[PDB]
Amino acid sequence: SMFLPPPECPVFEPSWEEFADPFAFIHKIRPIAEQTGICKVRPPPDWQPPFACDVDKLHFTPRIQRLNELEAQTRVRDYTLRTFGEMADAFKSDYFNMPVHMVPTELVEKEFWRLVSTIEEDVTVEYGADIASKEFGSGFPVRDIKLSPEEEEYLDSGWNLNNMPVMEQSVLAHITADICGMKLPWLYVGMCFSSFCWHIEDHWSYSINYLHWGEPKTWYGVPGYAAEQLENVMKKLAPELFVSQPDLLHQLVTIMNPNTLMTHEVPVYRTNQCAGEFVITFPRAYHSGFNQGFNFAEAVNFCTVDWLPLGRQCVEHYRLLHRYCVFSHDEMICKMASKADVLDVVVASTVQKDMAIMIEDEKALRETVRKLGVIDSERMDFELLPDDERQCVKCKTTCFMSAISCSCKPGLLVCLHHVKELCSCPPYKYKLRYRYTLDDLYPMMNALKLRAE
Ligand SMILES: O=C(Nc1cccnc1)c1cc(Cl)sc1Cl
Ligand SMILES: [Cl-]
Ligand SMILES: [Mn+2]
Ligand SMILES: [Zn+2]
Ligand SMILES: [Zn+2]
Repeated sequence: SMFLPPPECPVFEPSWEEFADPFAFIHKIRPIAEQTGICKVRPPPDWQPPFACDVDKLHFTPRIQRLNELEAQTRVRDYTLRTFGEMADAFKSDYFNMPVHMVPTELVEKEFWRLVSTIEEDVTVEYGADIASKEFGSGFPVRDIKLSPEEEEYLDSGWNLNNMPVMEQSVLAHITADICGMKLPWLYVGMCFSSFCWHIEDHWSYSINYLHWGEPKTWYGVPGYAAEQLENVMKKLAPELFVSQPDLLHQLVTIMNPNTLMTHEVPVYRTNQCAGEFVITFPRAYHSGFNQGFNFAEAVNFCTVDWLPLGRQCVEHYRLLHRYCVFSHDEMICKMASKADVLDVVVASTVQKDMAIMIEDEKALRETVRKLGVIDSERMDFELLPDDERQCVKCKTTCFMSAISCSCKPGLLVCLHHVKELCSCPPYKYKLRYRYTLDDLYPMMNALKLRAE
């Protein structure tokens, strides 16, 4: 009646040995956690990174939030950490006429789902969300200022989240394209009821989130295999969130009761994440939640070799939906291949397999456009073009392997799936622009094969 909480998600407490290597561990729990979409990770007891900072010297600009179920929010007037905290604590304490630590988590959860479902209640809250900058930086230790020998052990940790993008079992590593939103950590300052709507990460990547201090964060999560069920359910009840958007800052997202999803047979899991705990989201796992009170978290995207085939499927899916890519997947594969001699050996074996599918798809597409009568061709270094200058006019995919142009419409490109969509000139006026000949590609792949023995 009213709110029936979803079953709890898996919890992991690894030993110092298991905990040593982030990617080994995440690869270990993967067959479990991928069935529930999210999971929680408790570090060893002696693992306490030193959060330290001035609550007075760090300023930020707050975002405002209305709390209404099925109402649309867009994915992406000054507070210090101290003045925000004073506001958040007063708010929660006045809402319940209790001292903040005495409000049971069970009750804030029930209350949250009641107030978003009621039209008479116009509750608004505020929060902070921004990538790490100089005006406001990471909660983890970084290099600059001299550091105490404890901050040193934590400085190179796998679980320091400034380090995780740029390690070498991460594939998003050697991307030289700037994808700052997706390589740098984000900082979140929460208060009671401030929330995050149902979403999946760009390019179906993993994410990892650490709560530094404060009151808990409540999460809901759906496993990757149920993603499309969840999307069907959400199209019936809020079809406005699915009207296609002019870009990627304008993706529409919403709050929705997990009981609604459970009624339509979507599996959902919950957890409360407390200070010093990690939550991990797996590829294409939908998730949402809200904060129990004043707190501070930090989070980052990342991609393992596991993910590479889903990254290809996802870019394919983006094309069907005509939505924008954050980076070119093919451009990343080729960049890694061009660094094949310094690649980790299991990485090189996995890239080579994805490159083989890439090449074979590209062969077929080029034969198809040839039989359409496109005859002229010229090499072109796509990676030098700004992204907005190389998106398919039809499906908006970011071009890298190849594209069709026409002197008729200078500057415009279509990918090889949308040759019919550039203009009305006969196909002999068109030109095939291409990064690599088939003959350049096979030696790139061979170098990968050698590296992997
Ligand atoms: O909170 C946010 N995102 C989030 C948080 C935790 C897990 N996944 C996603 C977020 C980012 C914005 Cl920009 S406005 C909000 Cl709200
Ligand atoms: Cl409301
Ligand atoms: Mn997220
Ligand atoms: Zn296209
Ligand atoms: Zn033309």
